[PDB]
Amino acid sequence: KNPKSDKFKVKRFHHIEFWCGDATNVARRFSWGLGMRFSAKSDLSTGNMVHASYLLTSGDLRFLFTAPYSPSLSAGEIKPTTTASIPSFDHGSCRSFFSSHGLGVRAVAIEVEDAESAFSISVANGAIPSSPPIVLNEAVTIAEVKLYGDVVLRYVSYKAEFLPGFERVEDASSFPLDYGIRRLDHAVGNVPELGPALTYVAGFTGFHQFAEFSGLNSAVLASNDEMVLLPINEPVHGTKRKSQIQTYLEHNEGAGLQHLALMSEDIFRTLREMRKRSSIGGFDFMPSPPPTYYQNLKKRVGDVLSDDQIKECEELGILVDRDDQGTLLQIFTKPLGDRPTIFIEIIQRVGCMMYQSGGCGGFGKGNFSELFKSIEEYEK
Amino acid sequence: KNPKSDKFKVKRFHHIEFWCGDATNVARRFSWGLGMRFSAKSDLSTGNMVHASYLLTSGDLRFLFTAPYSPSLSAGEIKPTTTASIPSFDHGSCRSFFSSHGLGVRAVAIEVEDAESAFSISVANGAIPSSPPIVLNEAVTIAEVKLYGDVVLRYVSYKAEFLPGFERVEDASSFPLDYGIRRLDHAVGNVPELGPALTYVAGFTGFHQFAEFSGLNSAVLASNDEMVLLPINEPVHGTKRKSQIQTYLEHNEGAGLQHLALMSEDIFRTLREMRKRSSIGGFDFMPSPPPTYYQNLKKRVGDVLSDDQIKECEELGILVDRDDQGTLLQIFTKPLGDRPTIFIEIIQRVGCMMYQSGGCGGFGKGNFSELFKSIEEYEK
Ligand SMILES: Cc1c(C(=O)C2=C(O)CCCC2=O)ccc2c1c(=O)n(Cc1ccccc1)c(=O)n2C
Ligand SMILES: Cc1c(C(=O)C2=C(O)CCCC2=O)ccc2c1c(=O)n(Cc1ccccc1)c(=O)n2C
Ligand SMILES: [Co+2]
Ligand SMILES: [Co+2]
Repeated sequence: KNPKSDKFKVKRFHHIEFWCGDATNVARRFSWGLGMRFSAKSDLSTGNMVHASYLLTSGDLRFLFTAPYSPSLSAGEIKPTTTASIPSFDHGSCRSFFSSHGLGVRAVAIEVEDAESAFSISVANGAIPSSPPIVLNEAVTIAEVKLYGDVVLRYVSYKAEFLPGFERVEDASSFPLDYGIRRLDHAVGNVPELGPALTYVAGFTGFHQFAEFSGLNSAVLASNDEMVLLPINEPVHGTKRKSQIQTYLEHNEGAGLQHLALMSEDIFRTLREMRKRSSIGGFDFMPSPPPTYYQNLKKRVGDVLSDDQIKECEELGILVDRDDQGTLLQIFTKPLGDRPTIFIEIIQRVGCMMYQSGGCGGFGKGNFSELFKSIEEYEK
Repeated sequence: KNPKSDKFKVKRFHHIEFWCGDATNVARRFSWGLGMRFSAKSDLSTGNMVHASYLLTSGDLRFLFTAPYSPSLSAGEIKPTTTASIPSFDHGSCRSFFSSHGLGVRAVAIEVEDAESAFSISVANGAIPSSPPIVLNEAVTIAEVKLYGDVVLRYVSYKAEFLPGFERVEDASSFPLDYGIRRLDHAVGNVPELGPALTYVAGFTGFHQFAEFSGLNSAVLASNDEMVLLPINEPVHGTKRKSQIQTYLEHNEGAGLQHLALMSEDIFRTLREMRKRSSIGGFDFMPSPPPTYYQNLKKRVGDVLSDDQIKECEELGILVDRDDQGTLLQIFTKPLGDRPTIFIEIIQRVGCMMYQSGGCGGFGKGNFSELFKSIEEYEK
């Protein structure tokens, strides 16, 4: 069931902003490891004495990497005469963020029709304001409320090139890499208590629980057309294996986002390209499933994927789940940085054509039991 | 003239340690951009709850990348029961360093016969102690004194695998990249006043001024066999163009190291490999000289390099200087990180065979006037 209770008009995921201490080095690692292009910058070259910001794009996916300069560069400035292109930025908050959390996402941004309305309605509905609505160059409105931990939900709205004050990267500095990734599918937070976190963010968005049929307990909030998908996990204590959610909270110094799931139009090409670059600057992937997993996949998705295709999934380590309505292909990278905190999921969904409806196939929770049982079988 | 006034027995450059906020991402960018191998680690996987440290190697060159974890991970520890593998490390100093300076080198390490002697003699001769001598696993001794800014000179000495507590990276995680780079040639500091900085570090090392035949004023300190080369610059104010030294001090928040010069056994192969990767995660190079430069190189090094070779230098943008005793091939990357601070120089030296004697060819100071005049000619 979908009550379509969105309290304001939301469109799509717009961009993800990482806060780091050196934007250049994270951005170039990410661009090579993921096949994202260098498309827009805001930094000293563009008259910004406050922060360094570099945008990577693959299809509709927008990764923003931001780090502070020395405050001495902008010490004469005040907020009305700032040279920062993102007005919510703050040296102290950014430096506090990176040194408390290590590398991670500071903002999950969604495009809305009216970011000032979206902010007002949100705050009026219990959201903790983080940055008030600012109109950039009479063209773009930007507002931030608190989401969880030190992560903020960022509303952007356009009257009619990323943001005012970003210049387009000169073609000789922009190499057209592409491994297949096309858009952000979902962004997942880890919190210590799911209940209050659910009722807080559902309370100011009007997002509804998405029907989702060892480790955690979770639930997924979804906008009206279920294209903005915001899962949230909490740990399940007292087990035998320590919950990854609890390890996350311990190493992250509290609540934050666990993973970004990126949609590829061809998860097979994507993972071939990403695996080729794993050990030369790219990303590592979590260990593969035991062949007992793939020896049981023919019994479950043999109607969706052929024998050659299922064997292909065995090569790249791709996991496969399926809904009552769709099939899901997924795989998890190792953590993106020093700490065992944030990671990336590559996915592709099969089915639910009307366009594809959001969340087709679910989120892979079955692959936990498919993995445990598959481990037992291989042990033999 | 070489008085050989070293006050203790120094061997070679041993390693360079970068302090950052995320070691993983800087290390992987550096390894791809420079062709260095992932050879040793100390981190959570190795029982180190204090800091994450990853060593990259190309020939004899050792780049160490270190970042702090959350202090909460090691809050029960005291200095005698620490799990840090580098005992001089300090969460507060590291976080203060990265947030004051951005990405940069924290330590220039040199191997000595006796690091405890080297420390004692040094401090007794005016060096400001930074970390006292610690004997690691009855095998390695490590000591630090202050060099300039927040950069420390690091003495290491071996009785007879990098340091105790680093494990060797498993071969499947270690891809044998190599673009030709073989050793560190020199490490250069920018300070606000050369005089006091020279007399301070020459005072506790006994290093002598190396005979070196617009922008800065510099001088080079050298050990007995002139293989540990420590140039130092200060700005030349009141000019027309703002000194790069002064820009460095402004954006770095004070004194620090300006550049690392890495020796390649084949600067032509190195720069082809590095340029191939510039726009896909590697390093950019400073803009090339006007062809008027290369149209005048035949008049100067036509005895050392052939017509095909000089044209090759024109392709990769390599500059060429020469001593009274040797020839120098060199080129400068763009800054390694967000700030216009530290950068890397690739070099190869021709001549002075006895082995090659250190510093053969000088350091390229002529290429300033060769560049200005070459610009004037091309302007025409
Ligand atoms: C992250 C994730 C998801 C899913 O994406 C997420 C929630 O599960 C549910 C709510 C939102 C939804 O998006 C699904 C399956 C997963 C993983 C995952 O990280 N791993 C790695 C791992 C295995 C053992 C120990 C530690 C880690 C898996 O094996 N499976 C099977
Ligand atoms: C760094 C360096 C060196 C040399 O290595 C260093 C000192 O000069 C002297 C002491 C130690 C010695 O190692 C030599 C030549 C250089 C550069 C250099 O960075 N550039 C870039 C640039 C050009 C215009 C404006 C800003 C930067 C050059 O053009 N030339 C020619
Ligand atoms: Co997911
Ligand atoms: Co140099």
